[PDB]
Amino acid sequence: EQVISLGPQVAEGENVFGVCHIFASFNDTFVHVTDLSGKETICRVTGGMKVKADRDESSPYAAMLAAQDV
RNA sequence: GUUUUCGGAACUGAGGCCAUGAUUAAGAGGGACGGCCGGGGGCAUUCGUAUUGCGCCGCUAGAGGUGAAAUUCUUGGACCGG
Ligand SMILES: [Mg+2]
Repeated sequence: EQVISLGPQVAEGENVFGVCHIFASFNDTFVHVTDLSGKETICRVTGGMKVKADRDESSPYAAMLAAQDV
């Protein structure tokens, strides 16, 4: 703060809410995050976009690295 | 001449009497009816998410699959979310 124009006009006490569609199946992990509606997504990261081993895509190691980028 | 009811055999109508004549109701069966009961059967009827595909929309570089990988789908926006 300021950003500036990105993000809505907010106060100190209150906060803006989003939704994280965490599709953590086997063989991969998705930490998709969107607006409160669900359709205007903000940041989409998956486990495979970080690990290059093609087998750890659902491993816990890939899982939190993707989430922190979100 | 025979009369032969005569001997017996023939059919038919009105009677009495017979305690007048039907064992039982199977921890057999069949039925009947009463209140139910049951993912029993058939015909229609309605609902549910899911899957697949589609049309938009935002979004981005991988997605899928495997013990690992690959065939495969991917800037024609794949996968994801509405
Ligand atoms: Mg693949």
